[PDB]
Amino acid sequence: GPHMATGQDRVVALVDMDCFFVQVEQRQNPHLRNKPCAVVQYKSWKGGGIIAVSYEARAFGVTRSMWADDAKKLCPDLLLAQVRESRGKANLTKYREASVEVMEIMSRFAVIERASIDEAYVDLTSAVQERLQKLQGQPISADLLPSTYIEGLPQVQKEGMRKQGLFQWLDSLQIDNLTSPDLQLTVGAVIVEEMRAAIERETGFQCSAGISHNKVLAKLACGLNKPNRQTLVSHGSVPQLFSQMPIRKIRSLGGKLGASVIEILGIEYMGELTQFTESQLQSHFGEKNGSWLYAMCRGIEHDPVKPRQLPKTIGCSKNFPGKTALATREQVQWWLLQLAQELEERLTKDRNDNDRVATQLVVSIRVQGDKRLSSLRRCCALTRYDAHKMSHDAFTVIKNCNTSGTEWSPPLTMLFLCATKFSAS
DNA sequence: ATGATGACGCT
DNA sequence: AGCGTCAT
Ligand SMILES: Nc1ncnc2c1ncn2[C@@H]1O[C@H](COP(=O)(O)OP(=O)(O)OP(=O)(O)O)[C@@H](O)[C@H]1O
Ligand SMILES: [Ca+2]
Repeated sequence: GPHMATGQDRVVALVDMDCFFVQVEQRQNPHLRNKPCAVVQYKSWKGGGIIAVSYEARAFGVTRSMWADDAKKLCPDLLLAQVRESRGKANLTKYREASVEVMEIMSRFAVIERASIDEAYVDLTSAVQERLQKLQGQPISADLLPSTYIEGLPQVQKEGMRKQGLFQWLDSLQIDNLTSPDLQLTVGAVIVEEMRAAIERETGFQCSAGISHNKVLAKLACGLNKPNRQTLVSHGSVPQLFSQMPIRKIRSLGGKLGASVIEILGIEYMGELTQFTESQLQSHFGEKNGSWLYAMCRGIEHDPVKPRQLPKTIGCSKNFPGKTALATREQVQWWLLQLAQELEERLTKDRNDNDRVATQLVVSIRVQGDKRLSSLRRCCALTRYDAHKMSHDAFTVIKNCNTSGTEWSPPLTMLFLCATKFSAS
């Protein structure tokens, strides 16, 4: 009772750019704005692979991973923008640079953890404290939360429902209690409105966001009202929210562990986990996983927002599917050179921008036949940012994996070069 | 014939 | 070190 921690110590947000690559291409090309459109990678095989889809095109059933030729069957008017191709591979530089635009704005408000090219977590606890002292027990106006949903409220127009729930929420806040977790989340949402307004003003890009007490709840919250909206998930909203929430929706439970929770326990929803002891969960899923599940199904998680705005590794990969699999030594060598040249370009920019140098090169390949991501990984020293040296070193490291040949057997269906172990410079 | 990339866990 | 998992 009085000694059971409730996981309400922090205010955490997750910001997620809406259909990010589409927004980048729509900013650049106004003819794509407010249209069903998608971004496509490559072109020859079935019109290319769709990597991002505007919300107008999603209404027709267009999805990521679909072939553009197939997407045109669902949406004949679909407009397409093509990812840049350099040295025979997709080049995502435009989107990485757009991501930096957004991340740099977010960093003005708080310490961020880059979670992907277009997501970042925000630890707002200190900014909320400061903003709560600048307020003098002043009530928070609904005008300060013009795109916020309060999950679980109210308890026949979309915006009308949003305001009704927001009104119910604001009407019961303990405004004079500076330590009230619900009040802290509400101020957190005010700051996130300001952060999202600044992103849109300064880049043209819209995003969604979740505000809660931890990263898992903030990420879940973000997806509840997309696009261009933000959602506050309070501690008290967790029992009803989790009571019908498929386990797979919780971050890290979308794969084999989540499937085993469902199968071993015979449950479907996150809230059903509360009926097991911590020891029971640890017995089925291990000490770390069981302790994490025991707390998480109660809305409690302690994973910190890591102060990290830059990636820890810089990598370049390309798949070679079906008949395009690399089957000669000259082929393997040329593509390792192509990847190494793009990697050198990124590394040199990274050293100038971010005052660091990578010291290890990881080479990963996939062999025709294995359903895994990688068949083999080996490392070597990375001492000079030179594409010819890196590709020669990568070959030497993987040369012995060749059965016999001028020929390369079995053929390679993936090449991957990753620079790691950065040191300041 | 998805594809590109990145974090972190386990041993 | 090298492999497996999970994610955008
Ligand atoms: N299966 C995948 N393969 C490759 N890249 C992916 C994949 N899923 C996500 N990504 C990368 O993450 C970026 C953001 O993906 P996300 O799932 O957030 O979709 P989105 O296009 O931003 O739409 P939403 O509005 O739903 O967020 C994508 O542009 C892509 O670069
Ligand atoms: Ca996104």
